[PDB]
Amino acid sequence: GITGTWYNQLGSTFIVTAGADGALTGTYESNAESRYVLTGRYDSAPATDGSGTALGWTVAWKNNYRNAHSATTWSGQYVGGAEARINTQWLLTSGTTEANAWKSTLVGHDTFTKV
Amino acid sequence: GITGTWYNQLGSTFIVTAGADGALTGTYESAVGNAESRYVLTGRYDSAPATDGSGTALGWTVAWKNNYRNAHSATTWSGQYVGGAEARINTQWLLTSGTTEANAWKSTLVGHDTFTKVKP
Amino acid sequence: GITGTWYNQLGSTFIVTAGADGALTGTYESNAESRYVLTGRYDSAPATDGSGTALGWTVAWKNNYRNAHSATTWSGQYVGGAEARINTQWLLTSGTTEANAWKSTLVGHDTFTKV
Amino acid sequence: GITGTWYNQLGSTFIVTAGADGALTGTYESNAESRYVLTGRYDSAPATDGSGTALGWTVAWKNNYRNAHSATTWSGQYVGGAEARINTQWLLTSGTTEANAWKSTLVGHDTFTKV
Repeated sequence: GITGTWYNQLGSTFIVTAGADGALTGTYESNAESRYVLTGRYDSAPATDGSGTALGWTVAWKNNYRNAHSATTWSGQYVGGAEARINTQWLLTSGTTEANAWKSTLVGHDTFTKV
Repeated sequence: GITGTWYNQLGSTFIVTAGADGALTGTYESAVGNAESRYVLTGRYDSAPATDGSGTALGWTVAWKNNYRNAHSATTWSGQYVGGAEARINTQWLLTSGTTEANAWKSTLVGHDTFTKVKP
Repeated sequence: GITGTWYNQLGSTFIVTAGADGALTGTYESNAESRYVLTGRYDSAPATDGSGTALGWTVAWKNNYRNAHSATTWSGQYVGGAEARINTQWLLTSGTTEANAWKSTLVGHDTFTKV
Repeated sequence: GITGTWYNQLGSTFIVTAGADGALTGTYESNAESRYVLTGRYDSAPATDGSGTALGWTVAWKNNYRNAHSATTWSGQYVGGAEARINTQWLLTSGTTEANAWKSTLVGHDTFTKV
């Protein structure tokens, strides 16, 4: 259910492959200058009680064309069915001086669908 | 650099290699939770940081499944590496477990971890 | 506009009053047994550029009938519009021993409406 | 144990009174130009088994002198003993337009002591 293309409400698109040994690999896009590498892990043997599938991934916003000196991690779960969804919470950290560290990390949430 | 052996305040061990391409790969060995032995990790970092004395942004994930156990959960650390006399990595983390829908409101824990190359 | 009766996605109900110099007061519910006191603050003089109104509140989960030994804080903003709404992120801390402190705090998000 | 003056490691002070009813009230000193009102709640009947006492508070960053159009909430626990402390996680939310609501909320942590 996870392998494929997922869309968020803000435009963003991501293409993942879920490997047989819990690897997640792919790209995150919004054109070439907006494409970034992703890598992650997921539970390759979830429960059967109807629970969701735990997963996580990271993006560092540096590519061949620009560098924001920042990285985002998403933590969440995959819910299959007709309205398959991935529900997440995320953290985005910027590199800062020690003086500015207190304001280095944003938090939020995202929901991704297959359509 | 980031490449090396790291320890957190709880005696957890993080062995990591930083690739020239911004890739992070390694093994995590925990001190707390449903955990035994090493788990695989993967992440990304900024391979061309600011020169201004800023930190190096980075992040990684562990899914808590190995050949010994499975806790149906994953943790993501997001933070920065600061070099210097005392090198450390400062992170915030999120831990999400699989849950039914009725219980998803309590599926995520939040916390912070500090890693150093010296074991406490 | 902030004064009134609000509802979240899960069926919970919160009645508040916004005071003249930024005080928030009221009760949260989900039967008297499930009724709890809330207190907080808001920006009593927001910007005029279209920005929302920042606020926060706290509830400790103890009343005359029940005590979970825990507390939640909500941090967010009020937005006036077609549907006035308050979007929040929240933190819930449980009293734990020091060995269990690493797992004492949950994070989530909630959206309230007058409907 | 909670009533009193508390310090963090970045030059911030707060003075709090803990009421019999579970009320927290006081002032947060980030010069009167820098003093802001605080309000919160705490568990007025904790466990005696070594657990900390759950609590939370809010400061909206407006006083009679300045206004940052934002609010911080602290969620954590009080731990007594010779080295008493209050361990917290916080969220700071700023007023933003809808277009910038993804970047409205910062997350962090802080530890307060009696000295």
